[PDB]
Amino acid sequence: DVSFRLSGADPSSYGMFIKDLRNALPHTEKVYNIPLLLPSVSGAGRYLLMHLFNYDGNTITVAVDVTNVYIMGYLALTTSYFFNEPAADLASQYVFRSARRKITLPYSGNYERLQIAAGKPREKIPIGLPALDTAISTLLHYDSTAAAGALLVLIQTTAEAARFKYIEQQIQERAYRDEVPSSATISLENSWSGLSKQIQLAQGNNGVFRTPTVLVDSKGNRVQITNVTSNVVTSNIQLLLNTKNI
Ligand SMILES: *[C@@H]1O[C@H](CO)[C@@H](O[C@@H]2O[C@H](CO)[C@@H](O)[C@H](O)[C@H]2NC(C)=O)[C@H](O)[C@H]1NC(C)=O
Ligand SMILES: OC[C@H]1O[C@H](O[C@H]2[C@H](O)[C@@H](O)[C@@H](O)O[C@@H]2CO)[C@H](O)[C@@H](O)[C@@H]1O
Repeated sequence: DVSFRLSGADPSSYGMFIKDLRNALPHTEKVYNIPLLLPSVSGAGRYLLMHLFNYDGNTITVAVDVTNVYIMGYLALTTSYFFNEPAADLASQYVFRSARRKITLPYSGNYERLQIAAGKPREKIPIGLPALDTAISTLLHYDSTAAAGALLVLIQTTAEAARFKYIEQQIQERAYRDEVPSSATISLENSWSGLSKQIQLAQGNNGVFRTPTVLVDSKGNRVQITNVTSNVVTSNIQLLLNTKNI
């Protein structure tokens, strides 16, 4: 398991959490020095439990699929909650079985579906450590509309930060003040699967992407990523989605 406590949290402690999260994901291979997530894992070992505590010390446990860093569901007190999707229903066979009741959320874990449930796109939802505190608090008691926004915050401040050093740094900058994600942040989230695939295809193509990936940079300028010498590959991305899952 991995844990993170919002009480006393600072950029350093958050960074240790994201480091713990990355280190909890198994891999047998690195591709261009980036850990390659496994094609699959059988049984309960597929799921990592993240223990998150809000500033008041209240907690939720979030189940994460270690092959793709997808959040499946979470436990709040004696109630478990899962996305309305086959992969999450499968997870519910392994985690939080001792919950007194299980609620299936009225949406899948998809960014488009969550944004629809929340009533707003990611572009408009502030993220940061305070936002994460709020998200944990929101999830403690069922409210599906509020939860959709909370989950948009949670996915970005945990999974996405684990996947991209730039996102981790963006959250550290928001340790004491929330701010909506940069367009670069949204671009990277949207491109993780694409990037993971192209980095793997580069292996037998002399480091060259079979298909360029279009990204928005820090200055808000759209760039083409064509090979593994790009900063996005050498510094930023931290985990690769296995092509067997793409
Ligand atoms: C590999 O990717 C790098 C980008 O990081 C490409 O280099 C850039 O391309 C042009 C000049 O060729 C310039 O606009 C950029 O300033 C370059 N940046 C750097 C860091 O050199 C490079 O062209 C790509 N190589 C291949 C084989 O396509
Ligand atoms: O967990 C956040 C993650 O959600 C998305 O993945 C979904 C996917 O759409 C479903 O097919 C299934 O695998 O469940 C996942 C949700 O748990 C995206 O990958 C992305 O929006 C985001 O990182």
